[PDB]
Amino acid sequence: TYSITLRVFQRNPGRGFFSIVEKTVFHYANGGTWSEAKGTHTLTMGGSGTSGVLRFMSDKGELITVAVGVHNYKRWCDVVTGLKPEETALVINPQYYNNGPRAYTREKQLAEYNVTSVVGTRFEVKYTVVEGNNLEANVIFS
Amino acid sequence: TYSITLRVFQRNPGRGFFSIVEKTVFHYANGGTWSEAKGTHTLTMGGSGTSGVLRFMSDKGELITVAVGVHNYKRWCDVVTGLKPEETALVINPQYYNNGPRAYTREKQLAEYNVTSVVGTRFEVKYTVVEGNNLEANVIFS
Amino acid sequence: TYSITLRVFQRNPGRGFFSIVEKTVFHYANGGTWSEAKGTHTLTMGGSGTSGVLRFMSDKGELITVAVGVHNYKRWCDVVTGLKPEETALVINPQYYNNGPRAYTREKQLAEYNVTSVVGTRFEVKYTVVEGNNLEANVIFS
Amino acid sequence: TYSITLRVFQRNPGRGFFSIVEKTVFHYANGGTWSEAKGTHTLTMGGSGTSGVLRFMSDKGELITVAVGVHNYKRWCDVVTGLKPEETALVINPQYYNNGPRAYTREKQLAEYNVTSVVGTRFEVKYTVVEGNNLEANVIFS
Repeated sequence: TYSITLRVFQRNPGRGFFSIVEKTVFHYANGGTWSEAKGTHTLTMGGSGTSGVLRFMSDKGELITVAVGVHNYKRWCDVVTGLKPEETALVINPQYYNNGPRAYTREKQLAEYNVTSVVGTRFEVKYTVVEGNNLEANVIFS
Repeated sequence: TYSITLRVFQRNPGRGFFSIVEKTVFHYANGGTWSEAKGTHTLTMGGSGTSGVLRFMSDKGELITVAVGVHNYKRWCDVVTGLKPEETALVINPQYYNNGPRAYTREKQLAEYNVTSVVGTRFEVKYTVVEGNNLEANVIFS
Repeated sequence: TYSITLRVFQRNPGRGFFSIVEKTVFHYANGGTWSEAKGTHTLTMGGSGTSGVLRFMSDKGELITVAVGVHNYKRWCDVVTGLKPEETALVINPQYYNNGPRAYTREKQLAEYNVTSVVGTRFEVKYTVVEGNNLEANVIFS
Repeated sequence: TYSITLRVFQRNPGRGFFSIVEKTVFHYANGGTWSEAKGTHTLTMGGSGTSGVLRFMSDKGELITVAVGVHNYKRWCDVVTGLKPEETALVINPQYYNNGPRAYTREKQLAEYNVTSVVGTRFEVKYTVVEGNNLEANVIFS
């Protein structure tokens, strides 16, 4: 199995406050499950080659997704911003697979990624444990 | 908009204790979002014609999904049991649409449904507010 | 250290639906802390001789407390029903100590307790692991 | 009645990551209750003259309390850092009343408070809605 444990940091009240509105798990590698403990989120997966997505909404209405997973035994991540309401995590997660438009990002196997949304919100994913089967990352808003 | 608020009742410790492991929202009707308040779960949707799925796992390893949504202005529900680990909610939610194998169940527009899993766990969805745009249901395990 | 992990089973929608409104830890035995994981609640304590209280409120307005702890190396529990709004868990938890009016209930070292409230709600605490330092109980509202 | 809604912003992973370990409500003003919705926390109280406390623990072991309440119709707040394990919120909340050692801090009726702990963690409580019965504050760990 692989697990990825996320801690969510929110830095700047002027950007609003984000909460989870959806959580998906892709079906490869025997799937996987999200769980919560002590204010953290863990994605547990059946092997290498799958992922999951958290979609967040701020109290100012902004919608963004965070994807994390393992590709060929190495962690990967992505963040998509500026989402329309119909672009649910259920739409986004499969776009990393089957030659979809985000597959290239998975294939980069990034240990960190940074993006600012068009409305001005910074998002970062930073793995703090970057090797092995029990991975850890901080997700930082603002 | 439509909302569906769920309260989860668990009746029988011998069946184990279930917790959420995934939550999806289908992309029709401008999508929608899950939220939590006072121990309840609300699916808020952009209009009639979409749905969302909660997948649960028990501490005995059982995997089941609960689907709720609105079809032609009337509520619907379904429960799928006996799931394999790769049959994530991301797999299940779309099966209600595009002539998929569960579409017939959505089309029934049920206000209640009951199923027992092969391993012997009873599940019921029962709408308590069955008309209008702010719907309410109890989800009962065991 | 001692821990007590609780699983809350709400059986009967006719009683309404309860959620936590307060969680206290008494200061003996070097204190302790509440945590949440996978829908369960764990009280971790620094030794034998202390306790904590969860207060619950139903969506019908009912207020009740559940107390769990370890006294002379044996688990104990209590449920207090029919509470007024001013009788917060902060009021109730100390009543088990310093010769307070609930000390005798702690002293019973009960592994199970059953009580039905003035509005008809049945409550049960039943330890499923009843010895050792890693205690487990089901809390059932019926 | 009065309510205080809190949004918790954790800014700085170097301080570790905090989660709630206790939540108390003082018994004046007909008590009150904590609730959670969309990742936020609301203390609802029966009138002016009471308060509640959230105790937090970091994954590095740090223990701190945040107190919020209403005194003579004006909001107040406090943050206590450097706590020992035996100094539970159940110990701290009463210290604001009955001529206890923290009463003067309640009496200040602060709309903002800033303190840095012995291990270097910066804490701020800043009310964003500072008047009326529906109060709002940001709690920032930095």
